[PDB]
Amino acid sequence: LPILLDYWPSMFGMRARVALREKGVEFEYREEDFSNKSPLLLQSNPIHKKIPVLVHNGKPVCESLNVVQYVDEAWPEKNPFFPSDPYGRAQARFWADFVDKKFTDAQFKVWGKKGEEQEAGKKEFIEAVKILESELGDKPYFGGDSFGYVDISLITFSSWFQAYEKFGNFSIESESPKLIAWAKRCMEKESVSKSLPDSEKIVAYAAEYRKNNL
Amino acid sequence: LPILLDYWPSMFGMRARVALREKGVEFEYREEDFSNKSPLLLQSNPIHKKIPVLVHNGKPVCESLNVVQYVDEAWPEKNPFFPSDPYGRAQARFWADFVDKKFTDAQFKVWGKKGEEQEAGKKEFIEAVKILESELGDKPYFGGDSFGYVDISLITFSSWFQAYEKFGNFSIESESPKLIAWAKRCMEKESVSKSLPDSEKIVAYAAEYRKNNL
Ligand SMILES: N[C@@H](CCC(=O)N[C@@H](CS)C(=O)NCC(=O)O)C(=O)O
Ligand SMILES: N[C@@H](CCC(=O)N[C@@H](CS)C(=O)NCC(=O)O)C(=O)O
Repeated sequence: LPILLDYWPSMFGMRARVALREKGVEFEYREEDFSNKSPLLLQSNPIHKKIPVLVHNGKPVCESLNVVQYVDEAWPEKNPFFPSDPYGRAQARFWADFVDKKFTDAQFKVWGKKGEEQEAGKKEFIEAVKILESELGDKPYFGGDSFGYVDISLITFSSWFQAYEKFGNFSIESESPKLIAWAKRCMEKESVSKSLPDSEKIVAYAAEYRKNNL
Repeated sequence: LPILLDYWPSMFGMRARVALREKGVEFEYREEDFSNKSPLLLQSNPIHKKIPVLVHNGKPVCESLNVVQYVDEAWPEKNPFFPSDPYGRAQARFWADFVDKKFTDAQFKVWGKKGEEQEAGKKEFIEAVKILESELGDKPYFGGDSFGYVDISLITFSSWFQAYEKFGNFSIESESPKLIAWAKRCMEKESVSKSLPDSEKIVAYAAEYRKNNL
């Protein structure tokens, strides 16, 4: 089977878990110890030494959105992640990029920082969530009538929402109610619920990080 | 025609110029004033307000690699930017991402910083250029036998090489001779030479930046 090198609380690795399950692709999950990275990880991703890595037919695919796109292309005959047209595909790439940049940067400040930087992060997080709310609009998914690439890129972060709300001491639903409705909607899918760890475990993880580093 | 909103010394906008010319696509170039951004730019890219933006059949495409991919998909019948197989496409995406991250970060430190940060940037730049040298190997292009996506992603920075060498006071050819041979090889293409400004103009631009900010 394809081998997925991963780390359980990673919102990035989770994207690969969701992608593979949404395709119905069977895979072997391997938990990496960053203090003791496997020979296969170091051989497969020598530049970044990061997860996720998908090893498929002897070839490594690195970077989580790259892996998601690879899964779409390697198993293209069912559950397409993208619309068929160039513009819709560019839209999907744009919004996943926005998640990888602005949203990712803001959320890390919320659970990973304290003081003024955390407060700044919380403001930036709320701005990002309002922008995403506006893009979703009244559609069931970012991909429209069907769950697709942008949904995969963002839904993994919903496992961290409890942690965001705890250390940011706020309610995401108050800021972006349709986004929260969307997260709940996606959680009805086995591809999502089986891929995302319990949010209480993520809280414990974030709590430990703050204890050790702040 | 498709409208390209751009800024002449931008290594990112240049990617769109190169992509369109490599496809033989006629376009209208518009020079944006960042102090006075056009209504079309603000309407087209309200989130980032950055160039390049390609406006095509009434629809805006934002982010330079996104634009390059869009050009490949919208004009797919000739000069393909990617190999046909999923793995080769994932490789191409990975390496363009490496250029957008590690290389882009390092080069900015070389021309945009002074002191220890510039010295760090110069070390990181040389590391990046050696990594890219290794990936290119003895192939004529990053895309292999033909100029492709990764070549487009990186070749625009060669217009900045003179500036890197000036403010970093060093020789890129000493560190990565095959990479320099590759840059010269690409400059033989009209799609590249017509898209890249004279490196002496870029030097003047960088010099002005350092005068005003360091
Ligand atoms: N841009 C990467 C980010 C992946 C990433 O940051 N992975 C983290 C875990 S969440 C990692 O592997 N860290 C390895 C380390 O700490 O050395 C992607 O989207 O795959
Ligand atoms: N990630 C973007 C970067 C583009 C970018 O940074 N563009 C700069 C010019 S090089 C810009 O538009 N700056 C606008 C501003 O300074 O407000 C891409 O690849 O398109």
